[PDB]
Amino acid sequence: QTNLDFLLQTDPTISGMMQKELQRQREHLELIASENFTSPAVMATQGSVLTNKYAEGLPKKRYYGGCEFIDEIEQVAIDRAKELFGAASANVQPHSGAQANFAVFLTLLKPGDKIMGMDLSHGGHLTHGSPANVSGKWFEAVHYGVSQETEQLDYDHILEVARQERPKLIICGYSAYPRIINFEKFRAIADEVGAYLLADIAHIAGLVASGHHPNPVPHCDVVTTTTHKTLRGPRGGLILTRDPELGKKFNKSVFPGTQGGPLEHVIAGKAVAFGEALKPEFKAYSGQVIANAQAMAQQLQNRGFKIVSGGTDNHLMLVDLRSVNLTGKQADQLVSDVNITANKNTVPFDPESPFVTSGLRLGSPAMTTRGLGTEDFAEIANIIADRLQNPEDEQVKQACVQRVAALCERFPLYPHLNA
Amino acid sequence: QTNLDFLLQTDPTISGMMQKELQRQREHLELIASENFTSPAVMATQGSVLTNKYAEGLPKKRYYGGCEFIDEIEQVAIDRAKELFGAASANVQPHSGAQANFAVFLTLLKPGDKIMGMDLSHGGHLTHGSPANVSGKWFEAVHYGVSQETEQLDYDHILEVARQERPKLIICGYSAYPRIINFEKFRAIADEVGAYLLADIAHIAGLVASGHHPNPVPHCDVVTTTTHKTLRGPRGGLILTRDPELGKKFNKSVFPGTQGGPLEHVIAGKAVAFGEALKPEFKAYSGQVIANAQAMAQQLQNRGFKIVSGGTDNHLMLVDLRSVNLTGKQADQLVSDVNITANKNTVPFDPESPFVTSGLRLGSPAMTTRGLGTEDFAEIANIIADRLQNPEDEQVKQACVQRVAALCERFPLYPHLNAP
Ligand code: NA
Ligand code: NA
Repeated sequence: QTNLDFLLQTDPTISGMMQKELQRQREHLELIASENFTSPAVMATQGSVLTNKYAEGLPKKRYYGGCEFIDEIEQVAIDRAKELFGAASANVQPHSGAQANFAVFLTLLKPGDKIMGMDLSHGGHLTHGSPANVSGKWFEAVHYGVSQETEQLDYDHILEVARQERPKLIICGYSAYPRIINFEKFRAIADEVGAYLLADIAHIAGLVASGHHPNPVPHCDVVTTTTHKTLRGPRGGLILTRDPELGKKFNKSVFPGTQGGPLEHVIAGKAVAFGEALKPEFKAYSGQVIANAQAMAQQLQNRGFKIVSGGTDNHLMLVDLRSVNLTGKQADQLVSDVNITANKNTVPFDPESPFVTSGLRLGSPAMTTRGLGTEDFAEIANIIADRLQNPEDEQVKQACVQRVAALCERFPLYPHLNA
Repeated sequence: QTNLDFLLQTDPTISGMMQKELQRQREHLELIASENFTSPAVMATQGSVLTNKYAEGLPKKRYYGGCEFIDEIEQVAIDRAKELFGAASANVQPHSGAQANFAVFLTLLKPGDKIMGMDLSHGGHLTHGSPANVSGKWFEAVHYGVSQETEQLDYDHILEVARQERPKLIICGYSAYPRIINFEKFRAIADEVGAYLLADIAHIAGLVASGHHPNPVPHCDVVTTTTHKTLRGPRGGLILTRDPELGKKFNKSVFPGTQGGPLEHVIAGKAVAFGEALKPEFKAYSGQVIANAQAMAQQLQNRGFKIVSGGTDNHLMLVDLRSVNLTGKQADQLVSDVNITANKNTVPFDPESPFVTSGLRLGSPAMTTRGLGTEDFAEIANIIADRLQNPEDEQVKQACVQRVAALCERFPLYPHLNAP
């Protein structure tokens, strides 16, 4: 008898909904740029008895008895993180990217200090100073955005904003930014104004780890990330720093500063994900992720769609829909009708509200994990274009549904589960 | 081929360590009061593909596409939590008890406001105002403690402290308090001074759910909890309230106020655990948890040990070593030497450093889940007392080891789990 058997027997309601989610993942193009398909080995750790252990503290320095094997696992996670990112220090306990960022704020700032991040509507994250988040509620948040002429960062402009605002912390790393970030220029800016510098590399962490994006670790005071976007791990957070003394302060801000017990089953999954990312295959995967995103962006452009900034150098893109006279909300609905899963997103300088938007955010990591290549991503672009150009045409609709089904059949997902 | 097979094949290092942890859980008396053994069904949800879904927002009100099935699961979790605790609102997204508490603080307080909680050394939690936690760093946290005479709360004294300090938020619910909490009296106190009232029922949530401890939901502005202590769920948090308008504000403080994406695999596990807690067997389990803790406390007292407050009304106890020639750190080590897992713990009025302590915290939930009864808990007390009374005696040590092994063999843990 298996744990899944017990679930079916004791809670058929939840068992059936979970099986429907597996089928959903199998039968949609999962183009949400922040999603991935984590490995069977990672899922095994998350389904383990490690959930039962209280392990407040750090390896060998715990507030609870019984942590001998949890300590071995968490130290492997730390050591593999330091290896994978070339970092002198790593804390693998943050529950999420948001909680990683907050522990950094607790270390470096006090309430009322000034933080500078990218405007939420230009691709910054809610935890980088949004009024609805603690970062904008308890701190003075100021913003920079992208240039209207390029739709990407203008570093001289960022320097001028920094000089005018004199923030205590500058944040770089974003949620919808398709170009390479120059961490050396951010360090030059931070040094000129005397600010701390955080890189939140959540989206791009797998590309950083594999050498397909510049590395912030030697340049920034601290690097935070999720483990679950391009890094393809379990859902959670991570704090890295080049300064090992500062890293000890970040440890104290994770626990007891902001969290209680760590999720040790998730931390075992982090160890597994970092081990996978250290293999040559992960570098090839990350290169394919970028090639696939570029193939999709280019074919969307061939079909008449505007890509914000004119292309991408990473795994994601924003489609600016003002051309096909659709909002992002409308386009997201229209692609969902043909079994394509994405999310709407404001574009820089968007005339629509954040509840409507002019953009659709698409990314390649999840379908690249399923094995799709560049020609398959050009086919995805053509399905999207066909649907959005002919939203009333039922025969185009069915052709799109069928072409999605063919892609899903060609590239099975977790075929050993509930076959 | 299973996910566990993939783990053994691709990461034998982690696979082996994880196996060792299963064996460790099987072969020790797990007396950590805040631990439990969650069910196979809960573990199945946590090991599922639900980890792949981004689901910021709320059911039917998401910022990501594709949430149709996640929305059904999270709404089942919400609905079962509301039924289980009699709450008008529930948010099942907090990643932990600490994060549930922080979302409450973000809703009710601004930095610099005054909060009042139990002193850490008297069993309050770090998130209730410790200066090492955001709660005491960015808020002015004042404290109350237990009576020196009874070693439990004196509600008239708490009232006097509240009248003098005029806190904006009073926090009740604790990490090492063995007696029933009177939430009606805490409400009377909060009302006298105009404070909000939070109950953090992390430790006792399963006893509340089963009717074996008074329910704070009708009396407090908000109730937070962990899902993984006496509630026996996956590791995570939960916010409950009697006031649905406050509930809407707590939702916004969880997301986008405090967190990003929720852990929907864990939330499916919360749904499963709440469904288990709604069944009559859970009520019987919770009554056994208390009877077992009481039996262990009573037999420790029969052996000459002191229990803070003179006994327990719930699942936990502190052995008070202030008058014994061992520290809490040593007592924890000595029981670990005979395969008993606990934690050292500060006692009220402890003369010792928090790195040393004069207490040992013990609880019944995890071994009650394995099937032990009151006579078995009396036996646990006698094993502990034998070891602590004779710390250097090697024959007693080996007898203790054998007696622990006998209990572990008689009451197996997850017997269906094999090696890959
Ligand atoms: Na502000
Ligand atoms: Na002592």
